[PDB]
Amino acid sequence: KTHVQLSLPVLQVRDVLVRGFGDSVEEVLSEARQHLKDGTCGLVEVEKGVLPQLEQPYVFIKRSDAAPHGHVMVELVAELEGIQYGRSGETLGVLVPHVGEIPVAYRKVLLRK
Repeated sequence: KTHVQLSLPVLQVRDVLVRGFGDSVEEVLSEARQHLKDGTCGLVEVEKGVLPQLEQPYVFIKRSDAAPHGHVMVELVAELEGIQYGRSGETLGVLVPHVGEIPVAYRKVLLRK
């Protein structure tokens, strides 16, 4: 399927144990997509002071359209030293590995895969 319905656990930035997916734009997009498939991906909501507490390159989910079955359609955009790889809509949050942190909420998304 071109899209997959996922429910992403929303993590508090100070709980996150593994603060990024790797060391290059290509690796972090690769790893984010693998963790999304494996159900091992969390979402951190972006506010003042969040991104400097996480590791670049960043992987964002961004709204790709204006929401089947309650799931917002999203795609992946990476960012390294202020340059984004991809073009999409409003940020829903920054993706991180999930290694058993307790979430505060779930974000239902339809991920363009």
